[PDB]
Amino acid sequence: PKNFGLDVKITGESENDRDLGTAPGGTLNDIGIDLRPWAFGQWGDWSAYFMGQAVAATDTIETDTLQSDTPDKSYLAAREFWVDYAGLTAYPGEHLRFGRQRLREDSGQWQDTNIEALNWSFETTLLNAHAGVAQRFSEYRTDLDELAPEDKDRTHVFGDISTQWAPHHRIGVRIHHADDSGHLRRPGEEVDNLDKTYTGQLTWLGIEATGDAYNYRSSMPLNYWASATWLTGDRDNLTTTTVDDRRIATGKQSGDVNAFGVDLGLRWNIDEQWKAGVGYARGSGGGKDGEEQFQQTGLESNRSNFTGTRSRVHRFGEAFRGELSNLQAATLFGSWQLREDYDASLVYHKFWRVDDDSDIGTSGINAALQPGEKDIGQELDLVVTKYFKSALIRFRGGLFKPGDAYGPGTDSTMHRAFVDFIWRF
Ligand SMILES: CCCCCCC/C=C/CCCCCC(=O)OC[C@@H](O)CO
Ligand SMILES: CCCCCCC/C=C\CCCCCC(=O)OC[C@@H](O)CO
Ligand SMILES: CCCCCCC/C=C\CCCCCC(=O)OC[C@@H](O)CO
Ligand SMILES: CCCCCCC/C=C\CCCCCC(=O)OC[C@@H](O)CO
Ligand SMILES: CCCCCCC/C=C\CCCCCC(=O)OC[C@H](O)CO
Ligand SMILES: CCCCCCCCCCCC[N+](C)(C)[O-]
Ligand SMILES: CCCCCCCCCCCC[N+](C)(C)[O-]
Ligand SMILES: CCCCCCCCCCCC[N+](C)(C)[O-]
Ligand SMILES: CCCCCCCCCCCC[N+](C)(C)[O-]
Ligand SMILES: CCCCCCCCCCCC[N+](C)(C)[O-]
Ligand SMILES: [Ca+2]
Repeated sequence: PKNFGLDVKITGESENDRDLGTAPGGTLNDIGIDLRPWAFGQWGDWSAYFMGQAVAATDTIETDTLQSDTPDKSYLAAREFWVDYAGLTAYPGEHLRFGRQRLREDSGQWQDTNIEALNWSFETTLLNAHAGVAQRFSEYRTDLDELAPEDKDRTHVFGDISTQWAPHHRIGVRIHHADDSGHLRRPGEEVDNLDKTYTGQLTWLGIEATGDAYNYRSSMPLNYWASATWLTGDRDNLTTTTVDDRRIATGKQSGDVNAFGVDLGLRWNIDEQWKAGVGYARGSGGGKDGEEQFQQTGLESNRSNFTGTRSRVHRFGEAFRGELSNLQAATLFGSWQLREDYDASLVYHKFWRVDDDSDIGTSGINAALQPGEKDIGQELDLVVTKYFKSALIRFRGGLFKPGDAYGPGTDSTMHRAFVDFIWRF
C-alpha cells in the first residue's frame, strides 16, 4: 500500500528558432524545476488518485513528453484527478476510470495525454478492449485561463479491441470520433492564435498488427508493427487574409474528408543489447480543401518504444515532431542497452510532402513552405539514458536539416535538445 510520493525533475531545454528565421521567437536555452506530488488510495473495488505540478523555470520550457505538455515562467497544475471502479466484473484486468487521466496507446499515434475522461478498460491474456469518452474543459494551470483552439468544444469517443492470435502477436481494430461544436470568426472579425481554424466531425477506423513492436525484452529475433487507418468525415475551414498583419477572417469553405494513414516498421534483435531496424509512414495529402488530407486525433504524442529500449522516442523526429498529415517518412534506427543500467537510441529520418501545394503536420516547425517543392528535410536523433539505484539522467535531442520545401532565407539546420534529471521519492 503506497499512498504518497513526489517526483522531482530538472529539465534543460535548448531549441533553435522553429520558424527558421522567418518570425520573432522560437529560441530557448533555459533551465527549470518540476515537483510532482501524488496521492493514491484504494478501498476494495474503489481507488482514487491525484497528481499536482509545481514548475519554476528561466523561460516557457517543456517539462514532460506528453500531449498535454506540447504562459508565465512559473505555474501550478492539477495533472491528474480520478476515481476508479473495478467491481463491474470478476475480471482482474477490468476497471472503469472517471476524471482527468492518462490515455495511453502503445504507438502514441492515437492517444498519449492527460485528459478529462470516462474510460472503461478490459484486459485479459487472450483479449484487450477499451471504450471511453473525453473532452477538454480547462488546462487546470495557474498561467493558462484559455484552452487550445482545437481542444475548445472538441468532444472525443474512442474504442479499441485487440486479440493475441499467436504468442507475442496481436491483431486489433481501433475507432475514434472527434466532434467540433465550436464557433468560427465572422468576415470583418479578428482571428487570433488561440482562435479556431476548422469545425466538423471526423471518424478514424484503423487496423493494427504487432509482434512485440514496443517490447524491449522479446524472445523473438524480429519485431514488427503495421497500422492502417481510414479518416472519414467533413470540415468547415475558415479561409483568411494572412497578408494583413491582423489576418482578418473573410470567408470559409466546406469539404468532405477522405484520407488514409499507414505505418510499418521492422526491428532486428541482434542480441539482448544490440537492436536496429527500418520504418515507413505515410499520411495522405491533397484534394480540394484538404479532402484527401490525413490528420490525427489531437491526443497523440507520437512517442513509442519502437527503438527497442525502456526510453520513449518520438516516431517522427524529436525536433521536426512529425504528424501524419500530407507527410511521407523513411526511418532508420539503432539501439544499445546494458542491463537495467544504460540505453542509447540513434534514429535517422527523411521527410517528404505527399502534395507539394498543401501544408504538413509539424508539431516542432513553424516555417512557411515553398510551393511545388516536396523535400521537407532530414533528421538525426540521439537519446542516451543512465539509470540510478530511483532516478535517471537523460539526453534527448534531434538535429533537423531543412530541405527544398523550406526556401532560401531559412536556417541551414535546427535543433531541440533536452537534459532531464528525474528523482522519484
Ligand atoms: C498487400 C497485403 C497482402 C496481405 C497479406 C498480409 C501478410 C502480412 C504479413 C506480415 C509479416 C508476417 C508476420 C508473421 C507472424 O506474425 O508470425 C506468425 C507466428 O507468430 C505464428 O507462430
Ligand atoms: C473527477 C473525480 C476527481 C476525484 C478527485 C481525486 C481524489 C483526490 C485524491 C486521491 C487520494 C484519495 C484521497 C481520499 C482520502 O484522503 O481518504 C483518506 C485515506 O486515503 C487515507 O489514506
Ligand atoms: C460497459 C462498458 C462501456 C462501453 C459501452 C459501449 C459504448 C458504445 C460503443 C463502443 C464503440 C467505441 C466508440 C466509438 C464510436 O462508436 O464512435 C464512432 C461512430 O460515431 C461512428 O460514426
Ligand atoms: C553523432 C550525432 C548524433 C546526433 C546528436 C543529436 C543532438 C541534437 C542537437 C544538439 C544541440 C546542441 C547544438 C549543437 C550544434 O552546434 O548544432 C549546430 C546547428 O545544427 C544548430 O542547430
Ligand atoms: C547528459 C547526460 C545524459 C547521458 C547519460 C550518461 C551515460 C554515459 C555514458 C553511456 C555509455 C556507457 C558507458 C558505461 C558502461 O556501460 O560501463 C561502465 C559500467 O559498466 C557501469 O558503471
Ligand atoms: C543539451 C541540452 C541542455 C540544454 C542547455 C541548458 C542550458 C541552461 C540555460 C540557463 C541559462 C539561461 N539564463 C541566462 C536565462 O539563465
Ligand atoms: C528555485 C525555485 C524553488 C523551487 C520550487 C519550485 C516550485 C515553484 C512554484 C511556483 C508557483 C507560483 N505561482 C506561479 C503560482 O505563482
Ligand atoms: C500543485 C497543485 C495546486 C492546485 C491547482 C492550481 C491550479 C488552479 C487553476 C486556476 C488558475 C486561475 N486561472 C488564471 C487559470 O484562471
Ligand atoms: C498478419 C498475420 C495475419 C494473422 C491473422 C490471424 C489468424 C488467427 C486465427 C484467429 C484465432 C484467434 N484466437 C486466438 C482468438 O483464437
Ligand atoms: C538499419 C538497418 C537494419 C539493421 C539490420 C540488422 C543486421 C542483421 C544482423 C547481422 C549479424 C550477422 N549474424 C550474426 C547473423 O551472423
Ligand atoms: Ca525565430
